[PDB]
Amino acid sequence: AFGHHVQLVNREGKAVGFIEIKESDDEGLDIHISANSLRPGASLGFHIHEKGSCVRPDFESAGGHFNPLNKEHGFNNPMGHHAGDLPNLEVGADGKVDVIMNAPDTSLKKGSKLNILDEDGSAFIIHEQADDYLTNPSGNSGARIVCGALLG
Amino acid sequence: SAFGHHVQLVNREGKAVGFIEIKESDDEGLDIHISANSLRPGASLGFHIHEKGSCVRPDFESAGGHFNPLNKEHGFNNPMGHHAGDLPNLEVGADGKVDVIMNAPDTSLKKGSKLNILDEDGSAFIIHEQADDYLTNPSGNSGARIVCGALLG
Ligand SMILES: [Cu+2]
Ligand SMILES: [Cu+2]
Ligand SMILES: [Zn+2]
Ligand SMILES: [Zn+2]
Ligand SMILES: [Zn+2]
Ligand SMILES: [Zn+2]
Ligand SMILES: [Zn+2]
Repeated sequence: AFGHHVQLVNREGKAVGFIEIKESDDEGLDIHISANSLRPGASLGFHIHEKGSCVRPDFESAGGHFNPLNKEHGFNNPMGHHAGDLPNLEVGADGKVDVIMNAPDTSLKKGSKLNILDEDGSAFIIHEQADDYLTNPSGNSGARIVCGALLG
Repeated sequence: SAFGHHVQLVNREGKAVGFIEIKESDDEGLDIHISANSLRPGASLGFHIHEKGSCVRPDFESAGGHFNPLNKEHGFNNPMGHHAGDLPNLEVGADGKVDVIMNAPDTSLKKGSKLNILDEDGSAFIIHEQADDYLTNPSGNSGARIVCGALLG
């Protein structure tokens, strides 16, 4: 079943949706994201960062793409992808996105290195532009515009 | 994504009130992502896959009976149960919204399967006015059909 509810907040700390997580059949994790107040018809970058902490306005604070296996950024990068790299989100006419994505290289299991549940927590971030699955460290996805901290 | 087979949900008045999408579960059966609105805040609402992909307003009787390939009685708590199409109640927010993923372990999209909901007829997902008591034939005393979406084909 889905759980570990995470609330999503924008630059101004307004609630703009939520995330929940399922230990996947199969395998790794499934991420249910349901958001609003986003740039309509946009394609928007989206990653798991290494610090469960969401400080306005900019969310630097932190990280850090979740990168326990110390690779570079991007699906299409031969040296790359960060365990926390996820596909771009597609926004409805709406301004809303409501999907389940699989993060195959993540975990909640204790003693797991891919464990995104840990002392520090992890944070889910939606970026301002679309990700190019290639450029370090960011895929040129731009500013951090939405954040959600996972602890527990 | 791997969720697909998008199904638009409509109420008795013909208002668009969200959607369903479906995933072939590994494992097993299907996972149903339901994201609906304009429902009774804080209610538990009956929720079933019906046998025919037909959602004729306002009553939705054109969807025909709960999907029951194995010929059982209704209800998770009926020892003579349950229908393949029986799903847990939807638990609505103060929002009037439900946005959840539930497993339907006695379904399939495979042409070869007895449990196929993507059959010649198709199927309909139906939300009811009241809770399913998980016991009473033939629909758990769920009452009227209030939201319908058809999976054709
Ligand atoms: Cu990022
Ligand atoms: Cu029903
Ligand atoms: Zn990255
Ligand atoms: Zn039934
Ligand atoms: Zn959803
Ligand atoms: Zn069953
Ligand atoms: Zn049918």
